[PDB]
Amino acid sequence: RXKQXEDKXEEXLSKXYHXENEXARXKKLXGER
Amino acid sequence: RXKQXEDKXEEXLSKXYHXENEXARXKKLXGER
Amino acid sequence: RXKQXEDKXEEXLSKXYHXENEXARXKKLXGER
Amino acid sequence: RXKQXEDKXEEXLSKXYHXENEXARXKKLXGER
Repeated sequence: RXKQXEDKXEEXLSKXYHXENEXARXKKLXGER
Repeated sequence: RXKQXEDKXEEXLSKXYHXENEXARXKKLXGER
Repeated sequence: RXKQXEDKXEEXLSKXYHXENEXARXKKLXGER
Repeated sequence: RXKQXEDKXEEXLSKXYHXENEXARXKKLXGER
């Protein structure tokens, strides 16, 4: 279903947030070199 | 260099933002099914 | 630990494989428009 | 266009390859801790 477009491309947003968050937590730790 | 940890894991942030935006724009286009 | 660099930047590989697969399966479904 | 699906979701494959490659090159460098 072009809805299951929406759900899959939220699950994009959400894992590509969890990208943002791990790759901040990349920055901070590689702050602590 | 653990600065170049920082920059690479920023370039993490910027692209995994651009993940979020394009996979928003995913949700929007695939809301326009 | 710079082992836990290794594991995290494997968990990089495994998810950015699973990127490739799902964004294949993107191409296949969006070839089935 | 549900083709521009294909092109965008190749550009998925390709940047989420360039994920795979940077996050191998993550592993190797964080091999060299």
